[PDB]
Amino acid sequence: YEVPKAKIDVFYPKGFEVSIPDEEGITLFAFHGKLNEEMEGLEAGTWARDIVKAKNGRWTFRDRITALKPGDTLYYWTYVIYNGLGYREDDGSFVVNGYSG
Ligand SMILES: [Zn+2]
Ligand SMILES: [Zn+2]
Ligand SMILES: [Zn+2]
Ligand SMILES: [Zn+2]
Repeated sequence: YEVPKAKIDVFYPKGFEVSIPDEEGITLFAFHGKLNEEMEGLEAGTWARDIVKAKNGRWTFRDRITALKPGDTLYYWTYVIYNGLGYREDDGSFVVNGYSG
């Protein structure tokens, strides 16, 4: 199984969203992230959230408070339970280059 690569949308003045599409057999998505500093292994990070449920065909993490700027880098890893087994998107990095809304 391959965890879908997370889609990251950054909002102005603040907030961001991290999501993946859902499919049969996924029962959890979790996001672990840090800003402008690498994750040290599979640590919890600054943001560590298990998304409660899929909604509208996606699993979505939403931050409403953090003001990201162009050139900021989000470092992250995600976890999915697929058919009862755990899998990750490892070594995620996203450089903010622009806003979605
Ligand atoms: Zn892989
Ligand atoms: Zn289907
Ligand atoms: Zn740490
Ligand atoms: Zn976790």
